Amino acid sequence: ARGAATRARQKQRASLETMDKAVQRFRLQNPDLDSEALLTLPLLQLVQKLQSGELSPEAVFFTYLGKAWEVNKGTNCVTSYLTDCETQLSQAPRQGLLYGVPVSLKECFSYKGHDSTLGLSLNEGMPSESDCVVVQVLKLQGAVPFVHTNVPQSMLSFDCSNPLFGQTMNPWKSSKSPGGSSGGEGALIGSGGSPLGLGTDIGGSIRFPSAFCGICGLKPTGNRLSKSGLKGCVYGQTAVQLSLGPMARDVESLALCLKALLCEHLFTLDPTVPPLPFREEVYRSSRPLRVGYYETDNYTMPSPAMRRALIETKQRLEAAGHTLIPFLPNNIPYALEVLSAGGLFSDGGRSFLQNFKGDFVDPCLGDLILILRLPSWFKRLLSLLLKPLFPRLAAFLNSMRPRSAEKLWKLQHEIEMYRQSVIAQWKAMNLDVLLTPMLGPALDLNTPGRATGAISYTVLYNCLDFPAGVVPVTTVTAEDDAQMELYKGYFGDIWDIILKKAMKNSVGLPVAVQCVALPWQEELCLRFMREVEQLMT
Amino acid sequence: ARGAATRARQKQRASLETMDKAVQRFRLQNPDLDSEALLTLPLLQLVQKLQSGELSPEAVFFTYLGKAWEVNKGTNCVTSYLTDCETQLSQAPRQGLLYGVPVSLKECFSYKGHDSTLGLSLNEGMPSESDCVVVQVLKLQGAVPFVHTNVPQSMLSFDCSNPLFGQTMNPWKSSKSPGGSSGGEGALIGSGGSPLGLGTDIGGSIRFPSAFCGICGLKPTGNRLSKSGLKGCVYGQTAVQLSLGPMARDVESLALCLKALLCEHLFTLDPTVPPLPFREEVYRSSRPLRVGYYETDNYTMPSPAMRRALIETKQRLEAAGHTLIPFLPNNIPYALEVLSAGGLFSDGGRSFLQNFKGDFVDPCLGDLILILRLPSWFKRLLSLLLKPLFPRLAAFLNSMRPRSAEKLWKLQHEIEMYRQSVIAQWKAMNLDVLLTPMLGPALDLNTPGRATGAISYTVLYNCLDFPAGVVPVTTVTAEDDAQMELYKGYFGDIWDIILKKAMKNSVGLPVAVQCVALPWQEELCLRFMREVEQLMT
Ligand SMILES: *[P@](=O)(CCCC/C=C\C/C=C\C/C=C\C/C=C\CCCCC)OC
Ligand SMILES: *[P@](=O)(CCCC/C=C\C/C=C\C/C=C\C/C=C\CCCCC)OC
Repeated sequence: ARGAATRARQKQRASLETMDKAVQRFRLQNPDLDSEALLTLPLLQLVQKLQSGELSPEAVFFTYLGKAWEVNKGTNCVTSYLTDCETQLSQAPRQGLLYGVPVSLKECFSYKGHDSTLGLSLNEGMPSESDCVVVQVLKLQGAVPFVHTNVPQSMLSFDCSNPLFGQTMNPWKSSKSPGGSSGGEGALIGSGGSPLGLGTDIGGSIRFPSAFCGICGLKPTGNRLSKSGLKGCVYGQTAVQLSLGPMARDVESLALCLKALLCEHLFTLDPTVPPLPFREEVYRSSRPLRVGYYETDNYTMPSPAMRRALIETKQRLEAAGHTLIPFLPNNIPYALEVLSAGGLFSDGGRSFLQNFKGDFVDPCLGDLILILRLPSWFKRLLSLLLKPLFPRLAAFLNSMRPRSAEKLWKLQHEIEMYRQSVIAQWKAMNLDVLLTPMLGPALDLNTPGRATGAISYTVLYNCLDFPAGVVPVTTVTAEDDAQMELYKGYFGDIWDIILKKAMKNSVGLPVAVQCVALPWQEELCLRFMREVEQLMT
Repeated sequence: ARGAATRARQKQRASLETMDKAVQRFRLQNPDLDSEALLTLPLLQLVQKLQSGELSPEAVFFTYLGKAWEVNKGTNCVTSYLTDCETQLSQAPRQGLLYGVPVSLKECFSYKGHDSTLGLSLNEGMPSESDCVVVQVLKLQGAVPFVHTNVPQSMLSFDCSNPLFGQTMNPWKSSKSPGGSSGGEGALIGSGGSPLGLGTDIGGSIRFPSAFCGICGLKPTGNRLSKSGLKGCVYGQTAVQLSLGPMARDVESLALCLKALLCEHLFTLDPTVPPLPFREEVYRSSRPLRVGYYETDNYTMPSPAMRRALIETKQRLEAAGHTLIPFLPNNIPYALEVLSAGGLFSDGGRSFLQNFKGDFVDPCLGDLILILRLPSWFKRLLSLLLKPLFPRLAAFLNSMRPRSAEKLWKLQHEIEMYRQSVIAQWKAMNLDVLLTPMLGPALDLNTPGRATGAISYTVLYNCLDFPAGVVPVTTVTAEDDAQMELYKGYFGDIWDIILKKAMKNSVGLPVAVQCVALPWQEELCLRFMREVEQLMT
């Protein structure tokens, strides 16, 4: 039954042929148009050229669609091509704030008459009845969703690889992961086949690909945007918050996507989302900033690249008049091991493991499926046998123990209290915004699966439900790749060894830096990113 | 051990003698002043006469403290006097939107150096370390919190009584409940002891005391207002939403309080609340509305008083030019029995039962504590044995069966989906607001304990997390109590049987209607509440 991944492979092959036979039907008819200086336009310049009618909507759709096709030959990022575009081009509203703009979709944003497989033979049957809510609003805003992009198998991976469609590669280097789980998004927007795209984030899936491929990405407060058609593979887990949001080549575009999204159509097609507009005044501010920072979280050791990134943008922010304050949120081990990991695995992983009945398990996933299937008595035995030796691992196995509804209630209270305590710590130092190292040079291929402890930096602000953003600031020089031989993490356990060998051999590869604000302050967060981008690039 | 209820009985008698000596030492120092025209001033005029300086802060505090001392001798609504006022009179901010206004808090709103015993022996030792966030912003807006008010025992009741402070009565008729679980708030605001107070509502606890005592009251969306230091007995419960909200004599006082609450101070003390301002221009609006209505939910039968009030207030809104459309939420028996009841009791009662260890359980809580203490096997047996005869009571026992975390996520998702379906129902009939029966004349004394079914009208909107609002529209004619002998339920189980005896003997007592909008649409809800007040009264 799952041998019908051959059934998905031909669907993908067909969609790619349909792309190719529409761009040779365009590039023949339009032989004189400049391809390269269309694609290297910043989005703000691109939408302004469209609205001012200097370019047709057809010219900018088809130049991107060719460039999507061209880089998918390298990366394997494109899942399917969303056929009822061109008729979406014909009836696109002019006064919409994204009128010309083609958008790439993560596969999980459901689109009418198309499969939202998560990589799973379970969901290879049935196409969606209707377009999901944020897709509905992007279309009413003049945008033209054009592709689905690849994910890892259950979306619970920061690699990108999948039994139904294959592995996605990093456009900078073939031996490298594009990030995940919006890894298709990340591979396609890097190397220039898309100006704008949408991802999801529950442990860092907007920020992993952004940081690995050297693009910009924001994870808003979980209830800023509407989830009202998001295909997930477990539902109803409400401790550690899911968010969707934008991915792009510049932070200015993330601001555009968000302002286009935060409109009266959205607050009407989904009234559970609070009607909070894009506060342009808070974004466009040039008042100086009280900026929290840390060099490390005392959990995942930074790479020399991460550290060099962090300290350099610390210095440049100080030189531009911002006061830079030492700040570390309390009880990071407790936040990761019991709140985050125990919030994700509250049920033992039974709901998640039901997606995997009769399926192949992808090598990128590691041993996570094997370990979740182990009896609960054996989980607990392994847990306390490891506790005298490798306590991170001990806690990992302890988080996978199935809880009661009583014990979830205690966990959901511990989480709201912890969020309150970081809010009191933040206000005590009078911050507006906080700077964080983002997880360093893209890890090798099937190695995100074996380095679960490296999501520490990102998974914190899902647990807190703070807006977090990634902006690329530097690239790995031949001494940042040399000091990786003198790496040994804080714990010296198995996760640090995999991380040591995964992060090596990555000269010229982009490194990023994480920018966080408080809940519902995502335009303050974008403002800080604009500052960080401007100073470093 | 719980025998130190008598530690609180003296604390109550001490605070009731401090109020008496202070109102005398003022009234002897101020003999010529008018009480009966100070008190009967509607809030809007009272704040505007406090703002202009026609009236003193001290002339409104010690008059209202006076009335609250007098009415308490006939209701037992007051629990403690909030001593560190008068310094709250001397240093109230002069341009605060409620600068003169004395406010009454429900017991659970925690206040520095005073207790929030929720009628429990467990909480009697320790006073609260800090003023809770909404108390804080009231004090930042010039309000004077002056009394803590009585609650039923664990708050899971719509009577009001407990083994620490004793029984609280309805001011209209001494044999009747004030409602609850803000029963001390309704009994105080009815009969003129307070211009304003805050309550909480997870199942009707702002609305019951509103409707029974003949006042106004609104349950906002769960995350419109901050819960930051609210005292509960179960923490970590997120399916079925707790909200706090204003209770007062007119809907303009609710909107005054809501606009005073919704300020940049509240969104700063607690950044988890979406910074959504009070939109005046939606509240002030006078454009005709499309109004959904139902006469019954087919679950709790209306009192002939209830049915009368609904159809009467239907006809008037039709005669003002509003268009009144038949509308009933899909699958109400499903949302009460499995989603709400299940959602409240998904741990089997364990967390809720820990507050009764060594406590007296109060006779107004009925047999709830006796039934939750029953072991799993007997509950399941009694469930499948009552299901041919008495389906409601079986489903009730089926909801107290202890779920796993897997079975809680499923329920959370079913809840988030059920919301979506009632929203889609609302928008395909293109509604603005909804008009709903409200649980009729006040029930007797120890009687809400054995009429659990009758919360169906109110608890549906905690399940849906939609704004709900109570506004009085009539009082019970001798004809409404006449047709009350002809009442038979839709089931004739023990809940309907108790409901006949408890709602009889009620001529002259108030009856109210319920007003529902979409999530986050509070000002529109209040706008519809204004009109239904403006027509009927
Ligand atoms: P994206 O938001 C996130 C991709 C998932 C991250 C990859 C692997 C982790 C999967 C399961 C582990 C669960 C919890 C561990 C989290 C924090 C604790 C850190 C380790 C301490 C034991 O996809 C939508
Ligand atoms: P207030 O918001 C609400 C007071 C509590 C209501 C009084 C008694 C009900 C207590 C427990 C029953 C739990 C769930 C039943 C709910 C709906 C189903 C209706 C009956 C069908 C079986 O206090 C803060």
